[PDB]
Amino acid sequence: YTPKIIVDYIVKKTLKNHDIIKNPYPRILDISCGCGNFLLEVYDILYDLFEENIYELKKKYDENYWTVDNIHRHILNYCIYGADIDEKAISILKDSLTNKKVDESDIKINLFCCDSLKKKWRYKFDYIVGNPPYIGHKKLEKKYKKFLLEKYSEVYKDKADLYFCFYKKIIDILKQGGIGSVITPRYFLESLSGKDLREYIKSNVNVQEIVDFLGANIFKNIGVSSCILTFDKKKTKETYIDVFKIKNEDICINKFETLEELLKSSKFEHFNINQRLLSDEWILVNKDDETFYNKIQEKCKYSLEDIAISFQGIITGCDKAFILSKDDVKLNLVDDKFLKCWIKSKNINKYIVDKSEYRLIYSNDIDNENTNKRILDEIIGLYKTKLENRRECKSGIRKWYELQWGREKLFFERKKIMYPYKSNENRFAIDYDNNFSSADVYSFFIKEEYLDKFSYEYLVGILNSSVYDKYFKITAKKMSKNIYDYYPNKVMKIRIFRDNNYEEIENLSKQIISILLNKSIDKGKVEKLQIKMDNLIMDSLGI
DNA sequence: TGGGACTTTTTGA
DNA sequence: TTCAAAAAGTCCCA
Ligand SMILES: Cc1cc(Nc2cc(C[NH+](C)C)cc(NC(=O)c3cccc(Nc4ccnc5ccccc45)c3)c2)nc(N)n1
Repeated sequence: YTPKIIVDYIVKKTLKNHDIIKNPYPRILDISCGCGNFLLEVYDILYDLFEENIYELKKKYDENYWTVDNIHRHILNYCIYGADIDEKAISILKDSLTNKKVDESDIKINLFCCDSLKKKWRYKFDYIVGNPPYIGHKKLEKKYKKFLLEKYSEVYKDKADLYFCFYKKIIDILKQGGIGSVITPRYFLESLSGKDLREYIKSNVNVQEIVDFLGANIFKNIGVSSCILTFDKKKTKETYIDVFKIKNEDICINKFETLEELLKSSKFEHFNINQRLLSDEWILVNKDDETFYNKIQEKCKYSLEDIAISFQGIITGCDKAFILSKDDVKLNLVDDKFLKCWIKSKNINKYIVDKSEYRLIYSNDIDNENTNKRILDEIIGLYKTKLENRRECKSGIRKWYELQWGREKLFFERKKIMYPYKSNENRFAIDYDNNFSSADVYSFFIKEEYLDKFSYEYLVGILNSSVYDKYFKITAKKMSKNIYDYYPNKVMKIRIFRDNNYEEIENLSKQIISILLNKSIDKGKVEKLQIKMDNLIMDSLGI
């Protein structure tokens, strides 16, 4: 169930400026009403609007039809439309709507118990509101997913979520000049799976306002990051979008009387976006952050993709069969040529990597089972059956004892830069011990021809600075509260520079690394050094 | 006595 | 053949 404040906000957002005199026959649709949270509020608003202008309607239109007693019949016969796939919810909503008046004649309530995606809608609607389903994300049957692919190929493709299709339907059955307002998961704004949906929305309807709650738990005891979308098909010219992005992601929804109070408060920030200038990723930032990003973009000649080679870590397919504690006695059974140092994301800090506490048995270098039978029977064979269920093992590409994705050793066994894929801040570290890692850590190394221009020390100096932390967080995807996704498709697009401040920045980075490396270390001075480096970086970027 | 925070490996391309 | 994106379940403290 949607929170009541959100429902009231959406309903008012649509119907507040409706001219009931000009069009006393509005069609308002709840595609997924459930118990009818939106439709009851729509009924109340419509009843108040009609009673407020009942005598004007009587004077202009038929004098007998427009009476206060007839408002209930008119609303239930011509105005409210609801759809659902649950018959019990439909019956409950019908009973509530009938009891809103409190049997002389028959009142036909326009309620449909059907699949909204597969229904042949007879007419479009002036207003559409509600909350599309999200409980069923990947639980669709094979036939249903095939139908979605065949009939909704423009917004739904493989990894797309169900509610994407709903968006298309809401756009398709919206009357020209009508208004739609829904609360949905916010993931389609930034996820690569929703590029088709974003383009479909941008090229058809005018978006008016986006409420981005980010990681705030809008739905109690439900872990979905929600957003509110309002749009119209009116003949606007400029079509600027109000954006209300939350600031404090730990606020409580119930602690406010209305959503307007929360939006106008300091817990939210507002800025305008030109819809014509939207990219595919829908970067939504204020003017100051936009100027910061543009300055950094124009100042930097190179990007990480231009001067570096990036790769994902080892994917064994069964970590228990190949990862052991360095203290484990079974490592005495494995030749040290097959053992590689193994690190996790927690082992990666700024500028350096913690000492590896684990060893990976790089079984791809085991040639035959006869010579190393002890390794294959006493260590790796413990999970042989599970290792046999891997896709490449079943297809015959990889042997049962080999790593599913062992990548290339020579990529890992070199001086490189490693970073976690999900972190609250920029943590880029120079690896000095040829560490191997799982997919939770990404790595990259400088290209050979750019080694004279860029050094690992300078790269980790600029990347770990607060300047580049802000620069990356501007465009980075926020997967959860206080957690950003650090993936190559975003990390490698970071732009880097080099100028007269290069040598001093590199020296400061070297000092920080040297302090962090020694045993008798106090963090201390490092912070001071960092501050100085940041100054230079700002001096280099004109910020 | 509830209540959400995290890392391994599946899989499309 | 192999990359990399994203999907996917258990568990402990006040
Ligand atoms: C908070 C808390 C907690 C606990 N515990 C535990 C914990 C953990 C970790 N850390 C510490 C937190 C874990 C556990 N398990 C299991 O199985 C595991 C293991 C490993 C890994 C994993 N991963 C996964 C899976 C699936 N899916 C997903 C999704 C997203 C992400 C991730 C993921 C899991 C338990 N307890 C309480 N009380 N609380």
